[PDB]
Amino acid sequence: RDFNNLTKGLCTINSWHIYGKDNAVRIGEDSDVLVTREPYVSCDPDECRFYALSQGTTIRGKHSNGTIHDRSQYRALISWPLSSPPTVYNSRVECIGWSSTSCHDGKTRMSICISGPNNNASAVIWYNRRPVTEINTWARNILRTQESECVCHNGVCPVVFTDGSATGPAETRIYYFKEGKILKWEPLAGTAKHIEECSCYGERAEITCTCRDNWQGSNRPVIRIDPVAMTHTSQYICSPVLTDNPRPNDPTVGKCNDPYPGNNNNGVKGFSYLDGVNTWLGRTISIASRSGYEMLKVPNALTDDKSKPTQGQTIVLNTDWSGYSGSFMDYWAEGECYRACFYVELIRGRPKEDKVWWTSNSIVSMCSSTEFLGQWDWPDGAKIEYFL
Amino acid sequence: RDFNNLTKGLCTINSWHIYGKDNAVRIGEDSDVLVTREPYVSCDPDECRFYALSQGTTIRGKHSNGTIHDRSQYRALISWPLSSPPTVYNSRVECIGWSSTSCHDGKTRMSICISGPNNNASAVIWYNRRPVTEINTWARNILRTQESECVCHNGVCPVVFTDGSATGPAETRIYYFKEGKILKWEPLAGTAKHIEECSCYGERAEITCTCRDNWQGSNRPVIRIDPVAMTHTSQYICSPVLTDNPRPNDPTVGKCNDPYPGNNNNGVKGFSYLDGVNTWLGRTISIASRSGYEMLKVPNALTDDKSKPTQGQTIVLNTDWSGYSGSFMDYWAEGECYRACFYVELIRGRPKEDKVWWTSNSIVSMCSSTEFLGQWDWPDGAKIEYFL
Amino acid sequence: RDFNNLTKGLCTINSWHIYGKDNAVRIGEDSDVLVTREPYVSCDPDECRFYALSQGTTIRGKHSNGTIHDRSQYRALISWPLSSPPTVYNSRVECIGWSSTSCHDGKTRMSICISGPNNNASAVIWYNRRPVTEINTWARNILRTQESECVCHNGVCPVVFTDGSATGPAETRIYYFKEGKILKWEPLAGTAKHIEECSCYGERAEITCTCRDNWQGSNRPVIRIDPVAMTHTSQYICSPVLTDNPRPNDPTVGKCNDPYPGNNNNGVKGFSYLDGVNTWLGRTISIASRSGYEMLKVPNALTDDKSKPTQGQTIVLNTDWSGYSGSFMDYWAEGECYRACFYVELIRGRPKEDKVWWTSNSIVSMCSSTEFLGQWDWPDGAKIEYFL
Amino acid sequence: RDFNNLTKGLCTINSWHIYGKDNAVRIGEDSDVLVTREPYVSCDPDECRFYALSQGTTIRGKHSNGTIHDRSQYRALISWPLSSPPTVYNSRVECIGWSSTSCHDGKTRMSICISGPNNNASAVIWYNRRPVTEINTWARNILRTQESECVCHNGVCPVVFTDGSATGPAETRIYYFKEGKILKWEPLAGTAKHIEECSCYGERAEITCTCRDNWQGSNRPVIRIDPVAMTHTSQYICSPVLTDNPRPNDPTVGKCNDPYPGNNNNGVKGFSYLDGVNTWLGRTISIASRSGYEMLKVPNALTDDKSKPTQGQTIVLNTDWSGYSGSFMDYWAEGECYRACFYVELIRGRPKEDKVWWTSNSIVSMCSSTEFLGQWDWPDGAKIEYFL
Ligand SMILES: *[C@@H]1O[C@H](CO)[C@@H](O[C@@H]2O[C@H](CO)[C@@H](O[C@@H]3O[C@H](CO[C@H]4O[C@H](CO[C@H]5O[C@H](CO)[C@@H](O)[C@H](O)[C@@H]5O)[C@@H](O)[C@H](O[C@H]5O[C@H](CO)[C@@H](O)[C@H](O)[C@@H]5O)[C@@H]4O)[C@@H](O)[C@H](O[C@H]4O[C@H](CO)[C@@H](O)[C@H](O)[C@@H]4O[C@H]4O[C@H](CO)[C@@H](O)[C@H](O)[C@@H]4O[C@H]4O[C@H](CO)[C@@H](O)[C@H](O)[C@@H]4O)[C@@H]3O)[C@H](O)[C@H]2NC(C)=O)[C@H](O)[C@H]1NC(C)=O
Ligand SMILES: *[C@@H]1O[C@H](CO)[C@@H](O[C@@H]2O[C@H](CO)[C@@H](O[C@@H]3O[C@H](CO[C@H]4O[C@H](CO[C@H]5O[C@H](CO)[C@@H](O)[C@H](O)[C@@H]5O)[C@@H](O)[C@H](O[C@H]5O[C@H](CO)[C@@H](O)[C@H](O)[C@@H]5O)[C@@H]4O)[C@@H](O)[C@H](O[C@H]4O[C@H](CO)[C@@H](O)[C@H](O)[C@@H]4O[C@H]4O[C@H](CO)[C@@H](O)[C@H](O)[C@@H]4O[C@H]4O[C@H](CO)[C@@H](O)[C@H](O)[C@@H]4O)[C@@H]3O)[C@H](O)[C@H]2NC(C)=O)[C@H](O)[C@H]1NC(C)=O
Ligand SMILES: *[C@@H]1O[C@H](CO)[C@@H](O[C@@H]2O[C@H](CO)[C@@H](O[C@@H]3O[C@H](CO[C@H]4O[C@H](CO[C@H]5O[C@H](CO)[C@@H](O)[C@H](O)[C@@H]5O)[C@@H](O)[C@H](O[C@H]5O[C@H](CO)[C@@H](O)[C@H](O)[C@@H]5O)[C@@H]4O)[C@@H](O)[C@H](O[C@H]4O[C@H](CO)[C@@H](O)[C@H](O)[C@@H]4O[C@H]4O[C@H](CO)[C@@H](O)[C@H](O)[C@@H]4O[C@H]4O[C@H](CO)[C@@H](O)[C@H](O)[C@@H]4O)[C@@H]3O)[C@H](O)[C@H]2NC(C)=O)[C@H](O)[C@H]1NC(C)=O
Ligand SMILES: *[C@@H]1O[C@H](CO)[C@@H](O[C@@H]2O[C@H](CO)[C@@H](O[C@@H]3O[C@H](CO[C@H]4O[C@H](CO[C@H]5O[C@H](CO)[C@@H](O)[C@H](O)[C@@H]5O)[C@@H](O)[C@H](O[C@H]5O[C@H](CO)[C@@H](O)[C@H](O)[C@@H]5O)[C@@H]4O)[C@@H](O)[C@H](O[C@H]4O[C@H](CO)[C@@H](O)[C@H](O)[C@@H]4O[C@H]4O[C@H](CO)[C@@H](O)[C@H](O)[C@@H]4O[C@H]4O[C@H](CO)[C@@H](O)[C@H](O)[C@@H]4O)[C@@H]3O)[C@H](O)[C@H]2NC(C)=O)[C@H](O)[C@H]1NC(C)=O
Ligand SMILES: CC(=O)N[C@H]1[C@H]([C@H](O)[C@H](O)CO)O[C@@](O)(C(=O)O)C[C@@H]1O
Ligand SMILES: CC(=O)N[C@H]1[C@H]([C@H](O)[C@H](O)CO)O[C@@](O)(C(=O)O)C[C@@H]1O
Ligand SMILES: CC(=O)N[C@H]1[C@H]([C@H](O)[C@H](O)CO)O[C@@](O)(C(=O)O)C[C@@H]1O
Ligand SMILES: [Ca+2]
Ligand SMILES: [Ca+2]
Ligand SMILES: [Ca+2]
Ligand SMILES: [Ca+2]
Ligand SMILES: [Ca+2]
Repeated sequence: RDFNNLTKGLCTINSWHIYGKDNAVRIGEDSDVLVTREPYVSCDPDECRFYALSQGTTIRGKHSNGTIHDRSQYRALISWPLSSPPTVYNSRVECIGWSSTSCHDGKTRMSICISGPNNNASAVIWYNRRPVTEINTWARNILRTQESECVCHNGVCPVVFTDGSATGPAETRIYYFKEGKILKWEPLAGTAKHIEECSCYGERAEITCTCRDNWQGSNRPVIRIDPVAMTHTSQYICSPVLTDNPRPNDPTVGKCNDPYPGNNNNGVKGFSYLDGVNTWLGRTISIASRSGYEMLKVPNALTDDKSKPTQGQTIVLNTDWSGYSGSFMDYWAEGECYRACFYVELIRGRPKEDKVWWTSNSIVSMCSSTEFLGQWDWPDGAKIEYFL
Repeated sequence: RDFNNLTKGLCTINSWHIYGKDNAVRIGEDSDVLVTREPYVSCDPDECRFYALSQGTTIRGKHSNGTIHDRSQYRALISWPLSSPPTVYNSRVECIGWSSTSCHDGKTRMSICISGPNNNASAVIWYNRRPVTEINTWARNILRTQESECVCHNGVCPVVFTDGSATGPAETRIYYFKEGKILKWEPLAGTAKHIEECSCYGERAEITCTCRDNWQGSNRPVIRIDPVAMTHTSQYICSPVLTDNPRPNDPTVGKCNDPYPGNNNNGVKGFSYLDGVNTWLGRTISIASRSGYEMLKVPNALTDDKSKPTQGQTIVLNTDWSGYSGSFMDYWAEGECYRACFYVELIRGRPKEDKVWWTSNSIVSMCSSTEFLGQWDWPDGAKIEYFL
Repeated sequence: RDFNNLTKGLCTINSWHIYGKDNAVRIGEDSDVLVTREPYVSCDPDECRFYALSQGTTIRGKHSNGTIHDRSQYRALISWPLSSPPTVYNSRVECIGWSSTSCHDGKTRMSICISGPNNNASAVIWYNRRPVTEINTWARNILRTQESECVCHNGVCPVVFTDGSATGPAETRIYYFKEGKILKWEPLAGTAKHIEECSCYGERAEITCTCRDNWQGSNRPVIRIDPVAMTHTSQYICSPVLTDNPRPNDPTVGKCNDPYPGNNNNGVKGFSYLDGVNTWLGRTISIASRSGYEMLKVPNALTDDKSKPTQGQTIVLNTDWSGYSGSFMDYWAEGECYRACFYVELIRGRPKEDKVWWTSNSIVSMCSSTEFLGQWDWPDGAKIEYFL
Repeated sequence: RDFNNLTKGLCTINSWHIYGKDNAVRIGEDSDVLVTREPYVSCDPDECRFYALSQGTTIRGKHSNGTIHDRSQYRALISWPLSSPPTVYNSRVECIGWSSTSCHDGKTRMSICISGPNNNASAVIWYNRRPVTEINTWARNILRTQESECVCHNGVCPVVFTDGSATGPAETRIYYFKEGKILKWEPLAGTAKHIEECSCYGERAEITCTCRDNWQGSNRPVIRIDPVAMTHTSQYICSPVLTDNPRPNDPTVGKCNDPYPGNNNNGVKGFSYLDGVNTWLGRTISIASRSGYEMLKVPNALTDDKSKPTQGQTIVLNTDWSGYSGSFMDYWAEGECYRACFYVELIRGRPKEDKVWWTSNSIVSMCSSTEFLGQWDWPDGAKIEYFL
């Protein structure tokens, strides 16, 4: 109808309730489920769906061997009905590639997929299911994007890309698209030293992205975008409650404008909702691997370098595998505020479970509740032994 | 369009004709059919569909092992086209959880799923396929609901929940929802001593629920709800024709305001249509197990403590497995009256058939006819031996 | 929109072109295809679909054993997209039963399914996907119907049923339905001595049905219905070109008002288009079994007891299995005339191919062309050996 | 709505970006994927889909044995969602046959399928999913058509057919259809000596077809059609950059009005976009077999007999199998010009990979970009060894 505008503030987050879960690996043990990774969730005005990068093979298929690799010509961004598994028969291909983002602007959806060799990748921006714009690699080193939904405001949908090193300074750009066409792009500015896989959400005409400093930071970089002025700023979450992985143990004081050191050249896509006292951080429980997942209420995490948790909720036990996590909200729901939501990628197989030759995942997602709900843990649920 | 109002009375029930049957277990022996239990049927203004709690695995899948358990993180309320089996590819997830109800109010559908550990479960109320309200456990002992459709009148959709003991007094509540929001809730009142899994239907602005007294009663408790005043009453079906299972043999006089004793701490979800002389009761044939199924015309069963059958119809032979049964009607059909319908869950596998490691079911359903139709029996139809 | 009226005459039939073919048995050798029999084709104003009586099991499934039997509680009328195979995932259940008919009246579709034991069957008439009317068996001996589409005119959709003996006089009735309700019914009248499985079509406000005299006739009985007056007549196709199976060899003179003798208590559903010189008859090539299939132009077959063929077209070689055949037309196509169409059921498995334990079929269908098209033969195409 | 008119010119082709890829063979190793060949892509005003000639069997199915053959009664034109594989459950049958074309005129789609024995084939023209016209073979020698989309302008959709010899002069005809009816047909005229499998596109009220001279030419014949005057001309691409396969090595001077000799009685469906300096040619890399695939910018190829490449893009490495290739464009996209697109059929199995008994393919397709994008190669990706 009309372009959606971020007119509401976030609802108060007092706990998280179960939103969706596809049990993909369990089901796929005996049904035609596509091998995936890098999933996320995104809503249209009339439906919310699961998204992920298929590996172009089923889990039981012989071609599942080798799916630990991230980039091949057989990957594609696919979407499917909320909480269903990504099957060969119900998956809809949005575009071809090994890195992506997607978001609905209120009128129609924009999907972006990047493909190519490491030194010659290119992004193609789709709008209303048609290719509209193409952007060639600018640093010739794995042009890559969010791996979770972008956000729009009055037709303008900003997207964060990075091209260049994963272990040193790189060239990050914020592109402002409208109807799949480039209105403008800026180089990253601010104090964030390295940006990758931004998880974003919007509220009151502002877009907040919590990203991954793969190079040096165990605290997460944050990019705040003004989609009207088409400008942005960057910093890190000040809080000592560190949320990347692997990471050192939490200190008593964090860092607001530099990566918190201790772990180099590695990380995991993650997210947060930064909203004063209504601030919640997601992170793996393990400081060593993508194991477990929890949400922590850390009032003023973004700006308070001594902020510590005041409440929490375990999502996945540290005795279960987790993975990527990102933000999304249903901007078309009823009510006076936007309900914060997130998903956690539950990776199965390689490298942690090497008895199988494949790597895939399933999805679990939650949304906030103003109630103080009882908690449960939500593991993938599949038995590797069954696949042997 | 507009909210549906229960303006009609029930059609005269002279017999039951076949409405739907999915042959899920038969078909699933060699196709991707999800393991389920606790099924039901519910209509939208333009379509009637099958519903059930998936176990998040196919029947032939290795994860079918252990599906005798009722509550896990892999269950979800799913719906699928009338008389099709619940397959991985045609099942639509309504919400995540291990106990549910769902009903269309004329404008859109409300679905409710409860999930959690036994001592910390929570219900999330979905409306128009979005989460709207959440209710935390109040007795910290398996918050649970109907396992069959709720009923609406002018936007108000009452739902019966129970939290606490399955073998002693518990805390039952009647919630009155409108557009997924709570208008009001009451504690159970009346003479029903224990309430579980209410089967409901509506006629002439009144909602009647036939439930399960798991603690002491072999006769069934009944809750009558006024969805306008948002009040209710409770009692038991007076009739000596006992309809829970297991149960003692039928006496000559029943009980109107106390559980009829003889069997404790067990039962099965069931239903009835209480409409004066146009009264029909469903029950398993066996007094020992979920075996067989029959419909009995017992004029004035609700209020006559000596009422006995005047007509009947066998649905499932006592040489075949049955299970849960509940009520539903198509409130959007043509005509001057509501046609009473019901489904019977035909459980296969554990515990009665232990040669297989799984537990699932198929569905059979009937609706009333004003004709006096010839009868047939409707078994699940699968051969366990084939799954060995 | 408005009820369709049979306002056009048939197009001139100069040959038959290929319309649809699903290759169900071939495909089903390695995919989830339902075992069926008694298929047909029927059109809605916006789509034409395949129909058949499922056996409630896939062909490769272990439950395919025994599917040679005609009536069980696991059968159902299902429809699916034109030329697709009837799979577990794309088949839509119209109703439950082991005998059926279905037709669209221009506004919505009426489907009828009969189920029950042999001595207590009942038909339930569905309209707009809801059960509306039920008819109990009147002769307590396998109440049965067309097994192909019915035809409507101004809302009135006549349907031919038979109850009683398959090897002696039976009770055939013509029911005139409108919106699923019975307007009127008549007993069969005229000279047809036994009626079963009528294949019907309509043109210029008249409905013509070519049926099966199972008891004595090798020539086919014909019922002509006036859907406005709601009256009918019956006779046999006069022509010596005999079209039932098994049958004696063709004589030089046929019979107009009595069954042509030679073969008792057996037959096969078949059809014809009786339109003066524009008359075509379908029949199996073999006089012994459901083998081969051909179309023969026999000018004035209905009324000329010496009529012989003037043109022909082989549909299935006598070295391939055939089966049932029936009529349908797309009453919603463009143009000034109705294009005659028909389907042939290609039965595979039992009894003719006993190396497999199942019985199923695939479908081939053609429609007329005013051109004189070259011919091809259209076999099922599956190799039984593959299923062993 | 209204018939589409070719009002735009082509966009400037500076490179090719990835548009769709289904990875059919990879996926089909362990899922119900239909065996196909002769694929293409075609757009409706609201969706773009993949098309191909199914072989009426899955790849893993036993009936895949023998699918190297081109014409059988089990083939059919099917379409399915962009970039999905052609599965038993998501494929839509357009018509029955072993040679086809299809195109949307802006209001609805016309599909054409030819079937029959070699000496008695016939084409049936479908419009709005109904059969409308039939054309009998005129030379009694494999009546055949494009194997890629036709193009329409103001309701008129020209289609090129050929009947007669594949190794000598044949009878090619250009039929001008409107709403599935024949407005007119012409015999081929011009200097093209043999025409087969035309790949066409339209721009500025002109339709250009690049075909296959199977008899003598290694350069490609070209047919330019005026869909308003309903007339055409034919010649060959003048350029020495030869694009059929097998072929001799490129000379320094080509031929404008005669086949370029060196290879007889063989070829492959191919295409080009002839637009002055904005001219691009597709061809296999190998001059011996359907191996590899590349796009070459050859300014004025059509009219310059000495034209050589000025730019290029590899699509498939010469170490990978290719196959047919053809043109299509989304005539309903936004913007001021038509974006040239094409697909390449990646054939797997027989005859080149004889360890398996089947022959199938997958699809890759690209569209032009005004950017100068980095390139990647796009192989089928399946491991034959897995199918053994
Ligand atoms: C049914 O469901 C409900 C709902 O879920 C269940 O209740 C939930 O229970 C969970 C688990 O207990 C709670 O989660 C934890 O929350 C605490 C925060 O709450 C405590 O602290 C608050 C703040 O206190 C300080 O400030 C306040 C405010 O000014 C001040 O008042 C106070 O005096 C003090 O100065 C308190 O307000 C709060 O009190 C309230 O609630 C109590 C119950 O929760 C109640 O008893 C009180 O009466 C009062 O009403 C409470 O005391 C989080 O701190 C905690 O997170 C830490 O712990 C988990 C392990 O449990 C760990 O994984 C987290 O990462 C985190 O700890 C790590 O990080 C810290 C920060 O750097 C670090 O300091 C720690 O050492 C630790 O670090 C190590 O681990 C990490 C991760 O591996 C690693 O990276 C580091 O390097 C290092 O190795 C939990 O989130 C929920 O809040 C609670 N929800 C609700 C609504 O109640 C209920 O239990 C269920 N019922 C049943 C029967 O099961
Ligand atoms: C073709 O299809 C048609 C349609 O389906 C088939 O016909 C149907 O046939 C079935 C089976 O026969 C019928 O079902 C039974 O119905 C009877 C009720 O009908 C009888 O009783 C009526 C009431 O009589 C008393 O009151 C009346 C009224 O004031 C008074 O007139 C009379 O004198 C007497 O005082 C009679 O009206 C009725 O008569 C009419 O119909 C006759 C045919 O049905 C006809 O002959 C007559 O001329 C007249 O027209 C008739 O006599 C039910 O009582 C019965 O249910 C009991 O039996 C089944 C086993 O069959 C059992 O499973 C049930 O649970 C129940 O019995 C248990 O519960 C009782 C109550 O507590 C208890 O007393 C019993 O001891 C027994 O208890 C034990 O078992 C249970 C369960 O395991 C356990 O929990 C207990 O602890 C204990 O162990 C059937 O429902 C249909 O009504 C009938 N339908 C129609 C339309 O006719 C036809 O047969 C088919 N054709 C063919 C060829 O197959
Ligand atoms: C490319 O495609 C085209 C299009 O399909 C192919 O051409 C088609 O070819 C087929 C096969 O040949 C034709 O089918 C047969 O048609 C004949 C009818 O046509 C003949 O007879 C006409 C009528 O003649 C009498 O009346 C006329 C009219 O007044 C009068 O003129 C004439 O003198 C005579 O008095 C002739 O008009 C007609 O002539 C025209 O066409 C000729 C070509 O067809 C051409 O040469 C002529 O110049 C002229 O232009 C022609 O002579 C059917 O009779 C025949 O059906 C019988 O035969 C098949 C076996 O072939 C059998 O299965 C049928 O059941 C039937 O025979 C049984 O039933 C009879 C009736 O009771 C009985 O008498 C027979 O003994 C036999 O009975 C036995 O078998 C049955 C079944 O098993 C059993 O039940 C009995 O008990 C008993 O055992 C075919 O249908 C098409 O018409 C023709 N189509 C067209 C448009 O041309 C072309 O061949 C293909 N090209 C290639 C290269 O392959
Ligand atoms: C990241 O991505 C980018 C984007 O894809 C990658 O860059 C691309 O790189 C590829 C591969 O190198 C390029 O493809 C080739 O393009 C050349 C054409 O370009 C050259 O020639 C131009 C024309 O020159 C003449 O005319 C001009 C104009 O008047 C005049 O200026 C000039 O002096 C001369 O007189 C030059 O303009 C052009 O220069 C520009 O670009 C250069 C880089 O490309 C740059 O260095 C310059 O500074 C300048 O900016 C350039 O020199 C094609 O000719 C070539 O195709 C031939 O070669 C391939 C094998 O590579 C072969 O398969 C083709 O079939 C073809 O060769 C066959 O056919 C010929 C014609 O008959 C024949 O002559 C050959 O002998 C050969 O024939 C044999 O093989 C065939 C097939 O098997 C067989 O049938 C025959 O019988 C026989 O056996 C390629 O298409 C892209 O253009 C380029 N794209 C862009 C935008 O730059 C980049 O590399 C990637 N980065 C990384 C790090 O990997
Ligand atoms: C485009 C791409 O290759 N993305 C990959 C990124 C990058 O390697 C890192 O961000 C370093 O830049 O991380 C992953 O490997 C990971 O950690 O699981 C997965 C993902 O596929
Ligand atoms: C929420 C829940 O666990 N419900 C379960 C109930 C309760 O156990 C009983 O009502 C006692 O409260 O009964 C079942 O076990 C049963 O009898 O088959 C199935 C169902 O899943
Ligand atoms: C309702 C029913 O049983 N119909 C069956 C009929 C009847 O047996 C005959 O018409 C005799 O009445 O014929 C079949 O067996 C047959 O010949 O293949 C199939 C069909 O299922
Ligand atoms: Ca399978
Ligand atoms: Ca890091
Ligand atoms: Ca009880
Ligand atoms: Ca007969
Ligand atoms: Ca050639």
